[PDB]
Amino acid sequence: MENFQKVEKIGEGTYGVVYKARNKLTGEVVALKKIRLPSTAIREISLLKELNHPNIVKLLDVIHTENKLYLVFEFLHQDLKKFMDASALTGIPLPLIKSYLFQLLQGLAFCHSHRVLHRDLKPQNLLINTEGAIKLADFGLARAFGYTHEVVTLWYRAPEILLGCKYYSTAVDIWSLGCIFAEMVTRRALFPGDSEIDQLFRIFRTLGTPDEVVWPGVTSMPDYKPSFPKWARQDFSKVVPPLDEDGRSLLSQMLHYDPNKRISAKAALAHPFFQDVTKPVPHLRL
Ligand SMILES: CC(C)c1cnn2c(Nc3ccc(S(=O)(=O)N(C)C)cc3)cc(N[C@H]3CC[C@H](N)CC3)nc12
Repeated sequence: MENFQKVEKIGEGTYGVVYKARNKLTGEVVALKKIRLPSTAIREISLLKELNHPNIVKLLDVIHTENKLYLVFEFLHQDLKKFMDASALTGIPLPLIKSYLFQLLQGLAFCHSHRVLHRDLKPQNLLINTEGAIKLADFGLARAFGYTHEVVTLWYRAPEILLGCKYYSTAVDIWSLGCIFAEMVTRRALFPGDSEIDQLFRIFRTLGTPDEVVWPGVTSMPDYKPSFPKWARQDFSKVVPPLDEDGRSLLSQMLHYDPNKRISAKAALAHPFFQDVTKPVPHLRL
C-alpha cells in the first residue's frame, strides 16, 4: 500500500471499497479494491491475473498483507449506470447499444471458453472509457470467498439461481446481459425485484410461469413450488419497443428459461442483429 496514494473512493461492493489511486512511485493511475479478512481465494484471485481480454478490466496485481487484501486494477472513468442516467432523456443510440452488447458478448465468450463465469453482471459492474470500450469489471470475485450490508440487486439474477440451482452455468451471465440489453433500450429495468420471490414473480409476469414444457426439470428445482401462480407470457413487442425484429429475436434467446437452450455468447456473436455492427465514440464528460 505504501506504493500507492489514495485519490478518492470510486465505489463500494459487497466485498471491498474501491479507491482511485496513484503509484507514489510511477504516477500510474489505478483502481484499488480493498477486501477485508485466506487460501484457495488467493489461487483463485491469481488465476484471474491471467484472464486478459480487451473487454475485461485488467487486474494488474495482487498485494496480500497483514490479512488485508488489495487488488490493483486498470482504472476506467465511468460505469454504464451513470452513463445510462446521463442518456435518460434521449437514451443511448442504438448503434452504441449494439456496440456495447457486441463487446460484452466477446468479453463473455472469452470468459466462458476458459470456464470463468462472472456471476454478477449489472450496469455498475460495466465500465466505459472515452474510446468507445466497455469492459466487464470485478469479475470472478465470484468463486473468491464470501462490509456495508447495502443490499445486492437481484434485478439481473437468472431464474435458475433464484430457484436454487447450485451448479449453474455460463448461461447465467447471458441472462444478465440480456437484462442489461433491454434496460439500455427501454431506459427502465426489466425485472426490478426487491426480494427473491418478487424478483421471481416479476420474471414470471413478463415471461410466463415456467413449466416442464418450456423448462424440463423446472419443478424438481430446490426452490420451486407448485403453488406458484400461473402467469401467461407476453410478446416482447410489448416488453422492448422499439427494438427491431433482430434485436427482439436476440433478447428472446438470451432470456430463455432453460439455461441449456439459452443462447451462448459465441452464438450470440453470429446473430443477424450484429450484421451492421460499428464502434461509435460516446460523448462522456468527465
Ligand atoms: C476495480 C475496478 C474493476 C475498477 C476500475 N475502475 N473502476 C471504477 N471507476 C469508476 C470511476 C468513476 C465512476 S463514476 O464517476 O461514473 N461514478 C462516481 C459512479 C465509475 C467507475 C469504479 C469501480 N468501482 C466499482 C466498485 C463495485 C464493483 N462491484 C464494481 C466496480 N471499479 C473500478
